[PDB]
Amino acid sequence: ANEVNVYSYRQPYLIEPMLKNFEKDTGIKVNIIFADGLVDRVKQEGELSPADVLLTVDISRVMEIVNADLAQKIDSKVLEKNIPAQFRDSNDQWFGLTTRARVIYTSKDRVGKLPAGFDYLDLAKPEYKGKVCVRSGKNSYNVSLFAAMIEHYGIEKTKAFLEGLKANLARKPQGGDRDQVKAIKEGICDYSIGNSYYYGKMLDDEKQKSWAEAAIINFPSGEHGTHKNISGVVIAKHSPNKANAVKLIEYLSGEKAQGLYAELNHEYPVKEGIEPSAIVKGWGTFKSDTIKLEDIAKNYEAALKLVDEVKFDDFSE
Repeated sequence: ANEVNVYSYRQPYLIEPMLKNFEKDTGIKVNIIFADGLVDRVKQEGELSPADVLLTVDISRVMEIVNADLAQKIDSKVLEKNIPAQFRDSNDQWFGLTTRARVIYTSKDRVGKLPAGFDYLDLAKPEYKGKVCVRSGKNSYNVSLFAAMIEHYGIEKTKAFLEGLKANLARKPQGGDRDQVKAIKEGICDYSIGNSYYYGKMLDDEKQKSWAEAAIINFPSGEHGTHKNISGVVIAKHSPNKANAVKLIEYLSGEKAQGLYAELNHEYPVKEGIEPSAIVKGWGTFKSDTIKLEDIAKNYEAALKLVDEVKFDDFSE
C-alpha cells in the first residue's frame, strides 16, 4: 500500500498530533498500535513482524531493542542535519526526537523552590520522611534515573539511596507522574519525581492546571545536574514499508514536527533553532547531566535489580 506501521510507547495525546500532520503533509497512511512490539513479540515473529517504526520514551528501551538486533541502520542526510550527533546512535540504529528532564516537583505552599545544589540524593535523607511521592520504582523513567546514579556512584550507594527514598514515601507507589503532582496539590506529599513536560501538559488542561499551580518545577543542581532522557525512534529490522518509515522519522525530526513537540508536548526539541514553548522557556535552563545516553542504558539491568532487592513498591512496613 502507501502506509507505515507504527508501534508507540506514547499515548495518543502525546503523539497523534505529529502523526496526523505527517499523514496530511505526505499522504502516507499511519497504522498505529499502542505498545503493551512489545519487544518479545517482535523478536519471536522475526521476519514476519509488520512493524516499521517503534516510538520510544526511554533510552533503555531503545538499547534493549537495538541490542537484541531488532533495528536496522538508517543513513539519512535529513536526520544528520536535523538531529545533533549526541542525540542519535553513532551507528545509525536509533534516533532521539526530544529530550525531557526528570525533575523534582515541590509543594508551592509547604516547600517552595529548592535551593541551588539540591540533588535527587537529598530525597533519601531522614528529614524528608513522610513527604515524598514517586510512581512505581520499576517504571522505566525511574529505573533509567537510578541507572545514571549507578554510573556516578556505584550500586552500594545507589541502593542506600533507594532504601532512604523508599523510607520517605508518603504512600505506596501508584499512578503516573501527573498523579504525584495531584497528590502534592491535595497535601499528601511535598516532593515528587516526574518528567518536566507533564508540568506544561497539566497547565494546558482545564482539569489538571490546579495540580500544576500547587507545585513548583525544580531542576536538580547537584554534582551531576538534572537527569535527561529521550523520546526516540527505531526502524525495525524487517520493516515492510521502510522507505515510508524513513520518511516518517525524517518528518518527526524536521522543523514543523519539532515545533509541535515543543508547543503541544512541552518537550525539548532535539533540532537546533526550534524554540521551546513559552511555558517551558519560563522555567529557565539548567545544568544537564553530561552522562552519555548509552551509559544510562548500560546500567538499567543493575538498577532494576536494586529496585527489586529493596522491594521499593512494598508499603507493608
